[PDB]
Amino acid sequence: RISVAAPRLDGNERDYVLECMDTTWISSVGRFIVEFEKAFADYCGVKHAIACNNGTTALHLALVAMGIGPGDEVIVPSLTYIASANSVTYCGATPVLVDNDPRTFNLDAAKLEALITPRTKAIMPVHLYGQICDMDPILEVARRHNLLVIEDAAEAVGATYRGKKSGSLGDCATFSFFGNAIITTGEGGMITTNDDDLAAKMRLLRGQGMDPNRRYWFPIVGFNYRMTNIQAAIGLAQLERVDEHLAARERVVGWYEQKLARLGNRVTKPHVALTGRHVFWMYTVRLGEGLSTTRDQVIKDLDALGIESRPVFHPMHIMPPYAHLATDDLKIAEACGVDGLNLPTHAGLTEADIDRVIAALDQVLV
Amino acid sequence: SVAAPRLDGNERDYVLECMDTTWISSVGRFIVEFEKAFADYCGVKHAIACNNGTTALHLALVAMGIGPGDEVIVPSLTYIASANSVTYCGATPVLVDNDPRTFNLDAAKLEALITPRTKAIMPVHLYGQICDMDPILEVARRHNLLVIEDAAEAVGATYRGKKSGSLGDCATFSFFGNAIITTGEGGMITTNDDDLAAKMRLLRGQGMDPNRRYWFPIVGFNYRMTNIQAAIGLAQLERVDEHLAARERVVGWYEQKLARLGNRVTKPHVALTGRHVFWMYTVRLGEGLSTTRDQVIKDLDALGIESRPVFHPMHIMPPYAHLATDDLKIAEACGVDGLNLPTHAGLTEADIDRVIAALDQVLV
Ligand SMILES: Cc1ncc(COP(=O)(O)O)c(CN[C@H]2[C@H](O)[C@H](O)[C@@H](OP(=O)(O)OP(=O)(O)OC[C@H]3O[C@@H](n4cnc5c(=O)[nH]c(N)nc54)[C@H](O)[C@@H]3O)O[C@@H]2C)c1O
Ligand SMILES: Cc1ncc(COP(=O)(O)O)c(CN[C@H]2[C@H](O)[C@H](O)[C@@H](OP(=O)(O)OP(=O)(O)OC[C@H]3O[C@@H](n4cnc5c(=O)[nH]c(N)nc54)[C@H](O)[C@@H]3O)O[C@@H]2C)c1O
Repeated sequence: RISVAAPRLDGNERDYVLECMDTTWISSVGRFIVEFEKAFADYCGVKHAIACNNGTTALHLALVAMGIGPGDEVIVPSLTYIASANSVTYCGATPVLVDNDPRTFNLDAAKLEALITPRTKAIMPVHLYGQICDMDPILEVARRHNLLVIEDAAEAVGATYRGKKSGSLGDCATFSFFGNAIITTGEGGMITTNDDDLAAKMRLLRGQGMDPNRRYWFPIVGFNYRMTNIQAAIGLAQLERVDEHLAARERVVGWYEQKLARLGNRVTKPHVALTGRHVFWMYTVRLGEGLSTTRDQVIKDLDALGIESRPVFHPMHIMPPYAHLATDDLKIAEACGVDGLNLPTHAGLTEADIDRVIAALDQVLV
Repeated sequence: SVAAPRLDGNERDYVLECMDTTWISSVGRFIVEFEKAFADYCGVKHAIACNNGTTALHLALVAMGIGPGDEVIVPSLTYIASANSVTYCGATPVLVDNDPRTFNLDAAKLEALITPRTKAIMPVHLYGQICDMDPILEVARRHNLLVIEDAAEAVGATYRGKKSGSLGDCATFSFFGNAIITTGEGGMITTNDDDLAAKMRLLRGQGMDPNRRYWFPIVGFNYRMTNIQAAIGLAQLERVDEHLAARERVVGWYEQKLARLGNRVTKPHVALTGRHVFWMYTVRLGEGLSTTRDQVIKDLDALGIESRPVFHPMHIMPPYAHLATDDLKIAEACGVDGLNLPTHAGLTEADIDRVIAALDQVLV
């Protein structure tokens, strides 16, 4: 069996976790937290990193700290994982869906301007599959409208864009450390920012809105979105070998790049923009429109051959919760939801492994 | 330490099993095993593990249909999450006073607060003591209201032969580091209602349709517990009686020495409706005293003795001051004079004494 993603706990994870257990610091109180944060902040080259329980709560906490609320509009790509839009909804705000680029799958900056209104407060570029959005044109449209930018970098730890790491481009950014992620904590998330004020607000809200100086004295309504010492310990040990893990994944992409040619025009290989490092959290192809099969059957057929795969997201506006947000200008997102396929991408796959997926695809793409 | 975890069971092993098999996220068999074991322990049909006690309250309320325009009765005297959870739904907390001895929701003050908007009542079992449920459940029945127990601090408590978590339409617990059963951070919802449980599971899991990769029929949350968390909780639950017994010992100790103290403090009232687990041993400091409750904490600390104030009621703090009424006097009185003394399984009778050295050397 070839799994689509899998962690590679080949560092201090086990030992750092035993330290947690042995010292009994297993809750959201512990040394690993601030250490994983600091190390994470260094890695992104930002001033602050705020560890959360998951990528979804990281998004929600960031938005609320940014002051997003009822009446506000936040521009979000329709093609993304639902938490991007849900996080806006939790705030009482309205997601304003935008189309993406047919090759990078990312928010198409040329389509932003027209979506801007008196209620717009922020734009949420989402760096799908490990590739960062074309940030230059996005920030200049934002700057021109005095809008905030929050990167949804859930799937992009380690990616770079014109010398800056994902996480250091927008006013703030969030990451996920779910089990299939480049860096995992089992479940976990992180917000990054260089804004002191924003960081304090996030921390205050993350820790139940409690006055740090007054036990049980709460100036505002907050949340319980803290990460545990155990999650942080695993995260620390993972980031410790982030380069190694990134290398392994690049090793895999190369095989894909080297052997995909075998399928000819049957798939479109992921386009890599030349702006910085694409970390390939997943290697995603667009199946040729010529095939007779459907993307879903291919998924079935690969599974039947003992090969895991995932569909590129169903766009927000085609699903029940956000169908009310549909517009006539979300066509690339739909096209992409129909023909995209994430292929197995993880540090444990072997050349052979790849050969197997390629052979399976050669076989199933018809 | 006012509280501390007691990891003297299979926690480490169960955790190394998640590391060793690599199931460390919110997929692992420990999650369902812990839920099953916990449900059985509570004597209920379903248990839904969550990432903490606060999200467990939120999830429960949302799954109960609580929303904008609804009202939920909540004691002013409680941990803030009880009220915030209602706020998250866009609902309005309607504060009620508590009993001066048990610190729990005063059932006699309930019917007066019911309105056309009331959809539920949230009795909070503070300090390991279950509210006086009978009346609470009748008033609710009478008004067709739902009851959600915030049982965060009361795992193992019993009321008339029934365990906390099995009395209302649903209930929630917290497994924070200082709890009777801990998972580091973690929570659970219990219920006998199949519909409710299904809805809670759907929402807990990002609203995803379990049979369609990335197909979501509703807006959910990411409120899942990790396999590692459930592994720790399964292990702790395994030794629940053992941990409860240890607390009982510490308790018998306080009880038997509090006396030296006479009346500069008031010992915790224990209702005889079932077992009081004493997540914390809480006294109300004596009226006459020249010092202040926070000075006692302060002093207590300098002496290297950790303690916590009984909660400041919601209505006196900024987020909920607009909900103040003139009939939350007991809450305020308790917030003023209440004190939780270190209460945990790793404390010694010596520990106690010394706690007491200071309590005598400090109640002025
Ligand atoms: C743009 C964006 N924004 C925000 C978010 C939200 O972040 P978060 O999920 O709240 O942290 C996300 C989150 N995206 C992830 C989510 O975290 C989500 O959970 C995930 O859905 P999934 O594909 O259905 O996840 P899965 O089927 O549970 O796990 C995928 C593979 O990873 C493996 N795996 C997961 N956990 C483990 C583990 O602990 N151990 C091992 N060995 N394998 C694991 C599974 O066995 C599968 O092979 O994939 C999504 C694309 C995002 O993409
Ligand atoms: C009625 C009610 N409803 C809902 C909730 C919310 O549930 P949750 O917190 O969302 O799970 C709660 C939550 N109550 C707890 C909260 O979970 C909470 O965080 C806690 O606040 P705190 O007093 O400020 O907690 P602390 O100072 O961080 O920890 C207290 C002691 O426990 C220790 N401790 C915590 N975690 C660990 C650990 O992992 N290991 C060790 N050795 N000690 C630990 C600390 O060092 C302290 O000595 O006390 C509150 C009463 C509740 O009471």
